[PDB]
Amino acid sequence: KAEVVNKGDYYSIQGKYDEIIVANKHYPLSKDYNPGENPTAKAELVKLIKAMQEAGFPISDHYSGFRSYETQTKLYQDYVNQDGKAAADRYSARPGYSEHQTGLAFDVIGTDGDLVTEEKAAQWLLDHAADYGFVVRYLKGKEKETGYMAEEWHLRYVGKEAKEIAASGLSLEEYYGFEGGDYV
Amino acid sequence: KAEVVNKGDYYSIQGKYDEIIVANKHYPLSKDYNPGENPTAKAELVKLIKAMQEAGFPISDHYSGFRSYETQTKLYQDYVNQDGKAAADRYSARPGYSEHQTGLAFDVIGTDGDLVTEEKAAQWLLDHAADYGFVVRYLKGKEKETGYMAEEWHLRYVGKEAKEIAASGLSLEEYYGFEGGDYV
Amino acid sequence: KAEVVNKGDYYSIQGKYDEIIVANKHYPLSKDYNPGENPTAKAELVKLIKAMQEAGFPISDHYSGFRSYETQTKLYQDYVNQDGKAAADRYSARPGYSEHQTGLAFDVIGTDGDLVTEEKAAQWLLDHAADYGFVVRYLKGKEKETGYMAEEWHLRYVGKEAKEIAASGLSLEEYYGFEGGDYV
Ligand SMILES: [Zn+2]
Ligand SMILES: [Zn+2]
Ligand SMILES: [Zn+2]
Repeated sequence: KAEVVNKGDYYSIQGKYDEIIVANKHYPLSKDYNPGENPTAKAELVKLIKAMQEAGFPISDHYSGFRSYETQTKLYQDYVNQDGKAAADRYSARPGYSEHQTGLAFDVIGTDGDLVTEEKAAQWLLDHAADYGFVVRYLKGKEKETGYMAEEWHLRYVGKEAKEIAASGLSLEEYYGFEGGDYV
Repeated sequence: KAEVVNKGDYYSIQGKYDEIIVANKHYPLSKDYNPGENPTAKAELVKLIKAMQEAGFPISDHYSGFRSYETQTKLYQDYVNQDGKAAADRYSARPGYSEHQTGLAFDVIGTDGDLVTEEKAAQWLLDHAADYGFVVRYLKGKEKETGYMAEEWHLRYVGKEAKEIAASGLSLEEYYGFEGGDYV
Repeated sequence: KAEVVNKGDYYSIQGKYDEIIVANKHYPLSKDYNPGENPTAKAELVKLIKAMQEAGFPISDHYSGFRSYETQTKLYQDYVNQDGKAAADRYSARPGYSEHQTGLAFDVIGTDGDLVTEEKAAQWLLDHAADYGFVVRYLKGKEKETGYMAEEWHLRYVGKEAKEIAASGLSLEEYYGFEGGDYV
């Protein structure tokens, strides 16, 4: 439905206001694509975290943002080594198939050191994230569409179109009309 | 001929491979546009500087890249205060009208702290910069097209289309067909 | 320095390129002087307003340009009644003593409906107005010379000599060498 363009190092689509990089299990990033952390998204994340803190949530200034292909290989193999391949494929991502390689995705973490999962904090993200240009990328119940286990804590920066996407309740795959799902 | 789109904070055109932000004296950046320094351009710049050093040129590991609207206001007013308005309008750019606010423009500096101007080094940039996704933006003899005094040291990251642009020998204004020149 | 000539219903001096009407608290306009809005100045003002909007400032197409002696009488009296005479004398102008009766002066207004005062917008006028033949007439710091409270939003069309005047940093009074100051 959407026209997905292969730019070699990554795939993307034309959003209403911006080019939107598409990285998922159907649309990988090349092993060489190493854009680093996007500074517009980072600045917006810093404001979001500060807002969550002001609202009384115990959120850390530290986060997991950009993860290079090499960092992702290590993370994935560590999961394979500790919990086995089946589990790694369930909650991690093989390298090149994590949105964190875009430099536009960020996992929010509590001051306790755990990824954010508490109900009211998770809901604050759903209600507020679009004010900062972010969507909560992986919702429970959209797992078949996105291809990924739900992450209450994972934000993807999309910029101006975030409010429209949030209002729709749709995954990016449904909203723009591109395929996600499992590796096959 | 170029469909220049006003995207709100900035103008841009559709290149052959990528969207190209267009910033000059006819297409300013908003006072609120603050993207920071593009990390892809940074990564390419590291490689370029390393290659120039290997070719024997005394190039610094430090450069002048992103300048916010606020930084540009200060830089511009220092020129005005020190050399007068006429000279400031020659050497500098009014805030919102410098490509440095795009985060895609980099002034290369020698190891002595002066902007690079030496003939062989300037020619190296002209001959090699497109291999790293850059063009020498403000060419000798093109001041009437671009609107800016020539800068032997100033690279604009355009990505893959840099090789085609370099081969043409044209300013971006002429190559893509959009307005440049002085203010007004 | 300047030879100020009484032309009947107004005073003027010879500028480097054109006759420059002089209207201030030392040199008022006659009650009968009703030129209407100068259409060359208006044509330049429309281009300047368009340029500011393209630069991202929320400037209205609506402005306060020509104000006849009768209009100024009403404006002045309304301020006297609302704020009292002392206040009216500080921020308004008695009829015959406003440069707006020349048809060459224009107050720029934001789409919010307030006169322009925001810092970056006021600085844009200072940096760019002369390109359209205008000077910012009433600067902070120049009240003693001009005789008027600063107006960040008030442009006086002087034509070609605007660039030399802006570069000097002077009020018209200081630049041309004529008297200004308060009513007495
Ligand atoms: Zn994640
Ligand atoms: Zn430069
Ligand atoms: Zn006024």
